[PDB]
Amino acid sequence: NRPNRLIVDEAINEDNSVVSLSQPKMDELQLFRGDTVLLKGKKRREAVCIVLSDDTCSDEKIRMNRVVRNNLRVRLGDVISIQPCPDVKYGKRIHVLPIDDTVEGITGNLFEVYLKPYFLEAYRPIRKGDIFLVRGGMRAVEFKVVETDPSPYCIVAPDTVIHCEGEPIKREDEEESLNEVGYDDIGGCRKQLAQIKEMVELPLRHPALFKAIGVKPPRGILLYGPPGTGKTLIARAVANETGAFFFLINGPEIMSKLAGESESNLRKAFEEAEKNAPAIIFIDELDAIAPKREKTHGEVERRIVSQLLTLMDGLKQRAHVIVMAATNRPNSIDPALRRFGRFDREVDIGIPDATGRLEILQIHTKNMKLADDVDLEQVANETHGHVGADLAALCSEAALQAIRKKMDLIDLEDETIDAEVMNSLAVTMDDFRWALSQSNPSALRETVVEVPQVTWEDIGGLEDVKRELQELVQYPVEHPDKFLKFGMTPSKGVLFYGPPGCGKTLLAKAIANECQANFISIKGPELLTMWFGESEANVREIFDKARQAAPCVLFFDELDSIAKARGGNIGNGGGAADRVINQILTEMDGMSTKKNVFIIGATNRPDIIDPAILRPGRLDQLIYIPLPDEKSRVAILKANLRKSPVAKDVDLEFLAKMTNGFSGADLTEICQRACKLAIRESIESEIVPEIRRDHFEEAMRFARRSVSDNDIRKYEMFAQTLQQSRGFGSFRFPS
Amino acid sequence: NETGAFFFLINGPEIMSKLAGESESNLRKAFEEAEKNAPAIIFIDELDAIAPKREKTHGEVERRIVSQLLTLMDGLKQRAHVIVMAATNRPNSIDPALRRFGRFDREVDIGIPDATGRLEILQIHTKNMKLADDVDLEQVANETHGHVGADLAALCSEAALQAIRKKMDLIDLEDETIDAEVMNSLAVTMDDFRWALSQSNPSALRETVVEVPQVTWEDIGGLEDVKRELQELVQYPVEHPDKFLKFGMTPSKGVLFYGPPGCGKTLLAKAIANECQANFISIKGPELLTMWFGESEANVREIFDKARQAAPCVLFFDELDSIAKARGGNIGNGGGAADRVINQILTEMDGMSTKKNVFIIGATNRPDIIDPAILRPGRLDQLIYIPLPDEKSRVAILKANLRKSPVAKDVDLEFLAKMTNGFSGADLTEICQRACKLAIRESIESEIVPEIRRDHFEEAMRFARRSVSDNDIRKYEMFAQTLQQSRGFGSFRFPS
Ligand SMILES: Nc1ncnc2c1ncn2[C@@H]1O[C@H](COP(=O)(O)OP(=O)(O)O)[C@@H](O)[C@H]1O
Ligand SMILES: Nc1ncnc2c1ncn2[C@@H]1O[C@H](COP(=O)(O)OP(=O)(O)O)[C@@H](O)[C@H]1O
Ligand SMILES: Nc1ncnc2c1ncn2[C@@H]1O[C@H](COP(=O)(O)OP(=O)(O)O)[C@@H](O)[C@H]1O
Repeated sequence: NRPNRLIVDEAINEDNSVVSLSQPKMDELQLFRGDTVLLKGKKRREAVCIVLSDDTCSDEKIRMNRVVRNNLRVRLGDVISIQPCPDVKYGKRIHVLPIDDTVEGITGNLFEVYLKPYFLEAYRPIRKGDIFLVRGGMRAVEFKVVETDPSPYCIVAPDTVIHCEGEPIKREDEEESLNEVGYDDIGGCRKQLAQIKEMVELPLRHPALFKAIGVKPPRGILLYGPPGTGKTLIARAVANETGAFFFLINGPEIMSKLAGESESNLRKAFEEAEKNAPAIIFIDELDAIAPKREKTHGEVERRIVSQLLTLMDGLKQRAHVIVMAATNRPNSIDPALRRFGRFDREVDIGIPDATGRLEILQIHTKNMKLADDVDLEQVANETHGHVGADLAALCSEAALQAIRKKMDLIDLEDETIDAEVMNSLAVTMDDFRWALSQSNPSALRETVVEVPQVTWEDIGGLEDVKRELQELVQYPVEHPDKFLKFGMTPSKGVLFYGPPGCGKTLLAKAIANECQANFISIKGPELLTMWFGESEANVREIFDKARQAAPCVLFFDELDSIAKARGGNIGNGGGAADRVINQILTEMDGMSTKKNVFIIGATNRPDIIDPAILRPGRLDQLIYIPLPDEKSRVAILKANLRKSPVAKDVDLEFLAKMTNGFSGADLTEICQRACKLAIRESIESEIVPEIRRDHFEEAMRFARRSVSDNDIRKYEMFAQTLQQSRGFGSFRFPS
Repeated sequence: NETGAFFFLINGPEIMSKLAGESESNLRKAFEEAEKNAPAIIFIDELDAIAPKREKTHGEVERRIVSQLLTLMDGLKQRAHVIVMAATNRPNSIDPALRRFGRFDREVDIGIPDATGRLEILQIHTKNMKLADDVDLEQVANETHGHVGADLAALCSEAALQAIRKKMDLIDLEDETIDAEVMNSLAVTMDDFRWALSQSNPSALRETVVEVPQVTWEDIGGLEDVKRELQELVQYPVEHPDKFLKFGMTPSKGVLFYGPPGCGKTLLAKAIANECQANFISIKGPELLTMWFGESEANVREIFDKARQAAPCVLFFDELDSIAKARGGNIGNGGGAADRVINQILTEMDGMSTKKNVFIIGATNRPDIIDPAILRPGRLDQLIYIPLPDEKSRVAILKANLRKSPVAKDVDLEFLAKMTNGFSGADLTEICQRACKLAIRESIESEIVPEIRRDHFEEAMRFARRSVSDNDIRKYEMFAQTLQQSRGFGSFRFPS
């Protein structure tokens, strides 16, 4: 038994002496809330930390940060021994000194700038011989214990004096640098990063297991994403956290060699990593190495591609090397590389969402000190087209602005800077706004994927439609047991038709938010570009991106916008079928029905929609969104007024009754006009900060009905023709 | 390995990775080495990457390698007993000079295995490990209908890796070698396979899949007149050809199906392939339209070639008029009723071998816009009209559609058929689909019973929509009577 062995895993808190344990873990080992333990690992070394309460990690695993993982020489997946230590122990004299690998540039006091704001009111239990890292001064510097009283009996106390000599010491090869790349340095990538964690955990941490079994290990991992997403960061972090010898192979570095030298350089890079097993061979750019799809210009290019292909599939076990290649675009790769044995496991790393970029900002700003009025929530929202490298550049530029506001008048003309100035240099929002306005996003044209923040509370009315949407996309994904028993497959998608500006997009986004799945949206111009551009082959890429991002919903806005541009029911001498809808149907028919992917079709002119899409099998479920009723319009305003401060004066119920033929869009622009009037009257009166009732009274003058009465009749007759519930309404069984 | 011949593997990129002139020596030395060890088999991994001399023609070394391969290929004037077997991905991606008589004449096409084929692959790849009692490979093959042989091996490996992850974490056998008393007890369950099945991306989705469909005559409701006619033109010449050559007249080349949509135009074609035990190739409307909108009509030849060497097989064209509907119809634009895709289809059908067992099935729902040039005796002369199901034809439809979902004796199927007068085959399917969806919804809602009750169909019958109205019924009937034209000669008799 020996219930003291726990699985080491990454922590969540950014502190130093923190251990995250579940309630039953301390309840089994008679451990309390505010106690200390003694973690013991390999190489005859121990560590003293503080246990904390957790409820998310696991049942029998320990969450330990990178700062303390390097102290015990224990990586992820290894096992350690934990035991309580209720013995009283105080600190008297702690002597520490940093290592010269990171102190080059520090001048002045070292206690007041790094130790005082870290050791006081913390009661961090230090251990003689441990390496702890502290952050501050827009950098990261650690410290090393060289001589102290024999451990245990080392706990920082307010009445403990600290003195240091001043010169640093050199480190050894036993410990790794804390400034390197780790799992805690990656943000905005959780679904993709977890797959890579679980994919290479066995062959790297346990190389001897695969040598004794017939299981084929994954020999190739291809990474996607626009340049700057962080593929190299993830590749280096996996190697640095799994104990594998990382070997970086740059793209242009090999191609820059002469004729025949590139072959030797690429070939010598494989056995070198094979000897240092386990190892990870990473390729920076692979589209620039083997673009053997359309280029095929030059014998040396093909020779390099063939050499790479030969060295790729020729890894018949031997060592335990895993090759992870990175590229920019999936189609820009040689198809011969995707053969089974060279590159079979495929990983797509997308642009982080709003909740992902905040983690990147927290990672990139953890070394510097910010002011109280600095919030990263608005920065992530305002930066919705940027990538991982974009935000690091934004942070660097924002940090540079603060230096410019103090270097000019202080004029520290010294060979090295002091640590007592940079700590006080707090970056404010004004520094970030200057850099945000000039940073050009590198990721704007390709489709962005989210899991939208809009929920059911933002949608007013449409209660009949909500239950229907929560009936076909949430039941097969949560309770499939009642589906395979009957032997019938679920629906492939549902089409939305009705008057424009009623919520055709809000329902699709809310159903994605509730189901916790990705959301891909295609607008009208996006569909029209591939028609006018005479290139309909881009549907396959959209469907592939949706498939491997499962679960996800495939939303097509105004699907009839391609038939409206060429007439409609009659139009020109052609019919109601074109190349883009052709390719969409072709890719939907061959789409995997067992996957969690879903397709949402939105249209405002259902009379011109091709019937070929509407058969049972592609899009059979049709839900009509009518105009909001009296109590449906009230909820629209109750949901739209949650952002702007409006007092109790405005009567929303009375406004809904007068707005009879008003769609959802009109009620939004009414509030927009009222708030614009409020802003205008505030600015004009500045030469008050609340929305009054006469604002809406004047804004109601220009209340234009976007939907007239002529199309209402057409929509209603179309709905009743497609429903056809008459005749069989009184159909009953005799006995 | 089973014939006792010395196998010599020649990789594609391995030869191309050599320098200028070294690849020639490496390829040449690989022939006499196998010749001395006769008998031997010389296998080429990738041949499209060695001799793509069809459009590439870039570089003197590439052409030199192709010419060296061609010279060493046809230069094997007996001598040894070596047989060269080359492998490639796509038939058109090969140099036509290699297909000359003497180098590569025998041609083998290996297709994607069907449902009954993938089960054997799973049994082969799982015979070394131990599975649990609740592990069945029948559903895995059905759920994996776009995967290939290597895909299923990868799926099995990934499923086996999941089981190890659930035990290595807590056991922690930190040893240089594993013990045999642990892996035997590590039984892989269905939960391990389902995780790997959901993330495995099939590599074979766009090219046409070939089967020998599992649907039989018991699944088709009614249409007894049509079954005997189908079993009359495709099963007699293939089983009893002795009475065909004696009369000196060739059998028919194909039969066209016309009628209202959703009546069984595909079920009959699949059942006639199942009964005859032959391959089935299906082409949908969008597949035909892609080669029209893409301005590339040359892909008909590949489809016909794939059908020919997969004999016996049936060539099924779904909604053949879907290409005329996209451009108008009877009048449409300033053009007529003939386009490039139908042009190529006719060109390849006229030159098709009449002695082969291949067959062509044409399906259409707007026969008025079908080009008469296809309809002459010689290409598509047999026409069979599928009318709306009658009273006793609709009962069998439900009796065949209810074989999958558990339904008690309560629901009266005979009474439902009489009220559904103007209902096609498709409407009766969606009625049952709605009823079963209601049953699933009421089971899930009541969970917070496992049988289909009678009020399920009673409520599902409210939204019974007739996909075929009355206006097109008259047009279909008048078209059928115009094409039949059996009047006038009904009382034609011989005097003596
Ligand atoms: N998801 C991320 N989390 C944290 N930092 C990131 C992320 N993505 C990129 N970065 C930062 O951007 C910098 C540049 O990354 P880069 O080398 O361009 O990645 P790639 O090679 O994948 O394009 C790195 O120093 C890294 O710190
Ligand atoms: N039912 C509704 N409840 C609340 N707001 C709505 C509703 N329908 C539309 N809106 C508002 O109208 C705006 C534009 O909607 P739009 O995308 O044009 O709808 P649709 O996709 O149906 O045309 C959205 O920002 C949304 O906030
Ligand atoms: N005669 C029939 N008997 C039983 N089921 C039928 C019949 N006709 C059609 N169906 C059902 O309708 C569904 C769709 O048929 P479909 O392919 O649209 O027919 P068609 O090719 O004639 O248009 C099929 O899944 C099939 O089960």
